[PDB]
Order: sequence, then C-alpha cells, then structure tokens
Amino acid sequence: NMVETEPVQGCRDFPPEAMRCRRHLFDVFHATAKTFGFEEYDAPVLESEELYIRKAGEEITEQMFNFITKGGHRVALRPEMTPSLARLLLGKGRSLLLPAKWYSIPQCWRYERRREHYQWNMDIVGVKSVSAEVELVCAACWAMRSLGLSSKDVGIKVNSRKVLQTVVEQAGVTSDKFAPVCVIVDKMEKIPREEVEAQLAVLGLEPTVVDAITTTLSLKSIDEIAQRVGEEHEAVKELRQFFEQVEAYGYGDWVLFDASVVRGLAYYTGIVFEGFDREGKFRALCGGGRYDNLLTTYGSPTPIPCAGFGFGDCVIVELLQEKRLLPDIPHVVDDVVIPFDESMRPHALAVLRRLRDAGRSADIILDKKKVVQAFNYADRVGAVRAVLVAPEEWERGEVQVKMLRGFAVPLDRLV
Amino acid sequence: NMVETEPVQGCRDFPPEAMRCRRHLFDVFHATAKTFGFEEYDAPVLESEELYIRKAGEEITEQMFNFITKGGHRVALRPEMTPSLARLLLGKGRSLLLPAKWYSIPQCWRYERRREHYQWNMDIVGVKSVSAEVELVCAACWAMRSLGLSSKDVGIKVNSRKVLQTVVEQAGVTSDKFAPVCVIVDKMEKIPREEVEAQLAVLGLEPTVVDAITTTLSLKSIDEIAQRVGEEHEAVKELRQFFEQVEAYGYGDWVLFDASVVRGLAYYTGIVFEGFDREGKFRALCGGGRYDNLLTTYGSPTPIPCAGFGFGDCVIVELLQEKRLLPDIPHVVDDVVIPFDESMRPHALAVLRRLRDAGRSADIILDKKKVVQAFNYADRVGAVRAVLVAPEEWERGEVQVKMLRGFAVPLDRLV
Ligand SMILES: N[C@@H](Cc1c[nH]c[nH+]1)C(=O)O
Ligand SMILES: N[C@@H](Cc1c[nH]c[nH+]1)C(=O)O
Ligand SMILES: Nc1cccc2cnccc12
Ligand SMILES: Nc1cccc2cnccc12
Repeated sequence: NMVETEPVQGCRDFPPEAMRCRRHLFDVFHATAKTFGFEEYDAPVLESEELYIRKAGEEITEQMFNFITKGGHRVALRPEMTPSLARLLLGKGRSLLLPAKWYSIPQCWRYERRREHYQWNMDIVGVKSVSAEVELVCAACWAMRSLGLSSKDVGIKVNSRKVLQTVVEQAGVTSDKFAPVCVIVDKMEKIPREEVEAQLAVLGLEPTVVDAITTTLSLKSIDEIAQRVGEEHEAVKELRQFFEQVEAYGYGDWVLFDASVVRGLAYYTGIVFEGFDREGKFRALCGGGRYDNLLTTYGSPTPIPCAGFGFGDCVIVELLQEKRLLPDIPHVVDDVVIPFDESMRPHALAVLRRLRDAGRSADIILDKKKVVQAFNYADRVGAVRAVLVAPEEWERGEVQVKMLRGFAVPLDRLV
Repeated sequence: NMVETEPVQGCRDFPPEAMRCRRHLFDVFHATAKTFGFEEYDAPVLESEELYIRKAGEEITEQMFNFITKGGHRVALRPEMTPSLARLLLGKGRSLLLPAKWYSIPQCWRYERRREHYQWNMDIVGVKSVSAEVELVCAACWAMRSLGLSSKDVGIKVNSRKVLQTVVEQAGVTSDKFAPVCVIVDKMEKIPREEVEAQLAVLGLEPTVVDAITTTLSLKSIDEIAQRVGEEHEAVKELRQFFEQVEAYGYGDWVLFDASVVRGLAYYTGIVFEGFDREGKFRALCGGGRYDNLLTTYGSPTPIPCAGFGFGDCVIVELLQEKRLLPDIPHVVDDVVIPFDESMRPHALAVLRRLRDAGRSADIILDKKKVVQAFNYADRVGAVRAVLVAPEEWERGEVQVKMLRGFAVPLDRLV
C-alpha cells in the first residue's frame, strides 16, 4: 500500500509552489539585511538543552522539542536562535570586532499547532545606545514595506522594560523575580487580568505590588511615564531618542509607544518592540529588544551590549494573503529548446549549451514528443521563448525562434 | 563559569567568515539549478523513520540519526532527501505535471566524523530516456566549472547497474539479493576483495557467482561490456547514447566509463555516476543515478521514472581549498555614513535613508566615536565609500564623500 504522504506532525512541506512563496519572503529578509549591512551566519539546529535552561517559566523553554541521544546527551531542536548567537559570540571573544551586525533565517522548533517555523533573526552586538534598536526597528519596517505593506497596514509598538524594573525594585521585590514577572505580564493582553494577577500572587508578589504594575502597563503615553518615573529616568531619554531617530530616518508613521509591550523572553533588559497589523486580526508579526546581560549570564568576562529581533515566516504570510500581496508567481525559464525529432537532439544540446553559456535559463525537451506538445510544455513551464531545432534551418546555421509572451535566426544571434 | 562555546558533537558553526564560503557554494548550486530550469522545493528535516527502512544493509540507513518523540512516534533527522522527494511526488499524484525538475539544498544527518552536511539534490521526474542522466551529469559539471574547476581537476565516472543485474539474474540469484549485492560491491574499492567476497558469501551467493561479478566490475571499456552482454543489451545503447549526448553539450572531457561504479544505495536501477578529483586525493564529490522503481515501492499505482544526484558541501570545499579556489572574500558594504558628532545623527539618518532607498548597502556609525575611528571602522567593514555628515556641509545641502578603494557633494548627487 501507500507510504504516508503527509509530512510529520506540525511540519510543512514546500513543493515548488509553496517554495516560491517562501523564497519571495526570504529574498526580502536577505535583501533587507544587505541593505542594512548585516552579515549572514548559521549554527546547528541541534543544540545542547542546557543552552535553553533559563528557569523563568518561558513559553519558549516550556515547549522545547528536546530529546536524549543514544550517548545520553541532552539536546534540543532549537526553539530560538539567540542562545546560539551568544554561543558563537562567546566563542570568538576579543577576536570578534565590534560592533557586529549578524543575521540568519533559522528554522526553529517547538513541541506541544505548528511545530516548526522559519525566523529571520537580526542582531546588533557591541552597541550601548538606542541607535541599535532604531536600526533594527527600521530594518523590520523596511522588510514589511519591501513586501508591499504600508504604515496603514502595520506598525511597531515600542516600550522599555526599565520602567517596570523600577516599579519591581521600588516595591521591594528582589530582581530575580523580574524576568518571571515580565513573562507573566506578557500574557496580560491574551489571558484575563484575574489570571495574570493570580500568577503574580503565586510568585509571592503582594496585592499592592501587582496594582502598581497594572497601572504602569496602562499608561498611554511617554509624558505619562515621565510624570510617573521622571523625565530623566533612563527609559524616558532612551525612548525619546529612539522616536526622534526613527522619525529622522523617515519611518515615524510606523512606530508608536505602548506601555503594555514587554515580550515573553527573560533576557530583555531595555527597549522592547513588536510588529502588529493595524486591523487587530493577527498575532505579533515580529518581536525583539535589548538584552545587555545575556552574555554575562553565559560567562562573558566583560558585559556585551546586544539587541535584536525575530520575525517569523507564518503570521506575515497570512497578513500578506489577506492583503492580496502574495499572488502566485509561476515558474519561468527564458528558453525552451525543442528538437524537431530525436535526430536533432545532439544539435539541440549544442544550442542548449550556447544559451546557458550566455547566462540564460533554458530547458531542453528531454522526452520524445511532437513539436506541438513541446510548445504546450514550453507554455506550461512559463518559457519566454521557444527555440526549435529543425534539420532544414540547421543546415543554414540557424534555428527557429518564437516569442511566447517562428523566425529563423543564426546561432550566434540567439544570445 | 562559561557555557559550552563548542557546537554539538559532529556539527558545524557558520560564523560570518565560514558562512560566506557556504553562500559562495550555495549560490552556485542555486545559479546552476536556475540555468538548468530546476524548481526549488523543501521538506521537513524531521521525517518518519519508516520512510528509510529499506532492509538492504545500506550505510545511509545503518547510520540513521533517529529518535522517539514523547508521543512514541519513530522519527529521524533525514539521512538523505530522495525519500522526502518521493513522498512529495506521491502526494501530488496526477496533479503533478511531468516531466518535473526539482532541486533542494537540505542539511542531512547521520549518527555514528561529521554528523551533518548540506547536500545539493537535483532530480528529474517522469523521463524514461538517458537525456535525464545527461542533463544531471552536465548540471554537476556546470556547478564545478562555475566554482573554478576544470576537466583537468575533476571528472564524472559513469556506469549502468543493468549490466550487473544481468549477471545476478543469469547466475540464478533471485533479484531480491540484487540491492544488497550492489551495496556490498559498492565497498569493493574501499575494503579488500576478500572482505567483499566474504560479505557476498554470507548472502548465500556461490563462488562462481561472485567471480562473475568481479570480472564485469573490472571491464575497462564499453566495447568490453558489449562483448560480454551484447551491443544491444539495454545498458550498452543507453551508455552510448549518454556519452554521445554529453559530448554534444560540450562536456565530453568531463565524463568517462567506469564499470566499478555502482553506488551504495538500494534504489538505483540504471545509469549511476559519481564525481571525483583526478589526483585521487578525495572521496566522491557527488553521486547519483536512475531509480525507476522507488515510487512503485512506495505504493505508486503507475511506475514513475526518476533520476538524480546529491552533491555534498564538504568534499568539494576541501578540493576547492587544495586548488586555491576559496580565497577569503571579505564582507563589503557600499557606504558608511559617519555623523560628525551626535548632533548630526538625525541628518545622517536622513542620508542613510536616501542611500538605501537607491538600492545601496549602507551602514551608519551606531556608536559615539571620533571621525578617524569611524573611518577605520569603514575600512574594516570593507566600505567602498565613506559619507561624512558635518554641520558646515549640511547647511550647504551637502555631505563630504570619500572613496576608500573628501569632496563635498549635494545630497541628490549621492545616488
Ligand atoms: N529570540 C527572540 C527574538 C530575538 C532575537 N534577538 C533578540 N531577540 C524570539 O524568538 O522572539
Ligand atoms: N540520495 C542520494 C543522491 C540522489 C538524489 N537523487 C538520486 N540520488 C545520495 O544521498 O547519495
Ligand atoms: N513560537 C514558536 C517557537 C518555536 C517554534 C515554532 C514553530 N511554529 C510556530 C511557532 C513557533
Ligand atoms: N554521508 C552522509 C550522510 C548523512 C549525513 C552526513 C553528514 N556528514 C557527512 C556525511 C554524511
């Protein structure tokens, strides 16, 4: 009987049609990274499990696709890339010249719904100032504009965790509870306030402390945060600098302040941001932030400032489909070379060689078939031109060329 | 203390330097596939284990990186791509238009030495005739020529399993032993004749039968095979057609007949081939062949002719390094925008925007630093041009431009 034609649970196949859609997306990721001066890197999908043991109750680490090798070693299919980046960065030490701007498009994994997705990662390493976050946010807007979206379709919500850090510290809560608190508060929009309030109670935070978090999360503007913490709290000056810089780059209509944005990851220390559709129909398009302590927690002797984001391949595609910005673009090829019959095949191969030699994409009809079915084939594969190689033209040093989107042409004139 | 900076056992990191080498290779794979009219596809690295249970004692299936999920399902990190391709092909059925020419560059996995490698796969589906093998072999030569190699450096050895099939059948050996026999005979060059002879004895093949295999493997030319099986054995006409066609395409100096080539995979039915360095220093550069029965064994109601090859990312790189064809090509960027000081940053961002708007790759100096260190940075990141944004030029609607591989220029003139 049949073998199982469906892919493994939660995983996608990319036959040519779907692959073209993915490549359209990835081409933008690559093109944007190049426009912004980022350098590509990669690392193994298989990493040590201990790389992701952060103990803050993170969704990303709770849903880890992990297993034990035959030699008893605890590994996982990476749930995200940032730990791999830091590993690479630590490996280089003082040999890594800074600042560094590194990007990748890893497939990342989870176990629970989809179990895999691709995630464009962009990170700036060695830059203390908000200029890093500005560039990253502009890179994300650029990718989206490149895909056909506008500031009418999407935006980027931006906040700083430092604001909340103050409230946590000032309430007497030891800072080891800060990350788990961000993690729980990250669920605030999704699940009820009672549930989030309940989760914070379990961590030992008192009712007063919880209340102070709620209020600051609901503050609707930077001037309101300034009233609460001061116009020269670390966060106020950074955010103002950030908006001033994004404005200057011409993307002011894409970004805004939102005090409810914290992200679900333990390691963010400063500015955080996430992309969203302005119709409120989809989950976050991308998300990122500054994580200045991570390399220190991995054992770096010297603190390494870092900031970056991930930008998934799934939500963006749903948005683009909704907006009618992913028309099927069929496969194309420049030339299809058609032997008049099998006796002409050697000659048609010589023609095939010349066409490809000149940088053209070209097929030759591989089967034995009638000239008209060859033309049908040429049309199906999206050929710009059909080149018929028939005995009578060949003797004259020519072929029959026909534009598809039949005049005899000398061989040398083909290209 | 430190986290483990080394990657998981047998797996490679690709920091920007190494990633550039890989991208140089992959660009050729992609460029060649496009020149030859192949369409990209992909599938999950995680496949069902049962997809690879072929029971012929294959190295590829013996060294399978497999595990059991938490839900008891037997899966594996794919040891090769061809089973995934067939799965995809079967899923499509009559909706798949033929012939089809599909390619991918999957990371493939093994457990035992390296445990991962990338493998360019190229396959032609729905083509009975040797024209498929011709195109595939030419594609492999093309990729190698594109990388800087010549027919002096490398070649492609070519054979047909049909020859050996006859000897196996004519000796009374039931055809269910044919694949395991190819598998054992594949080891002939590597391990001693005694060991290969011994492995064939264990399968129940008699001394006479073994002898007949040895002789045919050592036959040095097609005329010698013709003497043995006939000038119109299936194999003779196919091979002659194959060499005639590769000759006509202009790659005759790249290919040759070798009766010892069988490949290690169970499913090859016809022509098989493998690339090699002409100094005898390296293992096979690539390998492939026709596998007309595979889709039938997976349950296809109608036989689907297929042929293809895999071309690894490791051996080719060692060869290219030996031949001095992988010089380090440093990272480049067109422009580096340098704010004279922080007050000029908003203006420098506007300049940054314009440059990128025009399709240029551009950095802006993200840190606070002196103009000369900014220039050093520009040189380190391989900038073609440094664009200094200073207050006095700005008032005149200009910036200072300096070619690195300082004249005031109007903004509009930059691009
Ligand atoms: N790893 C984060 C994104 C990120 C990259 N760099 C910094 N943050 C995520 O998966 O959401
Ligand atoms: N899967 C084969 C190569 C191949 C692709 N298509 C046909 N053969 C290998 O790994 O060697
Ligand atoms: N959020 C996510 C993390 C890791 C892997 C994923 C796979 N599919 C969807 C979402 C994922
Ligand atoms: N031959 C091979 C098959 C599957 C995975 C591999 C990883 N590294 C080297 C060789 C491999």
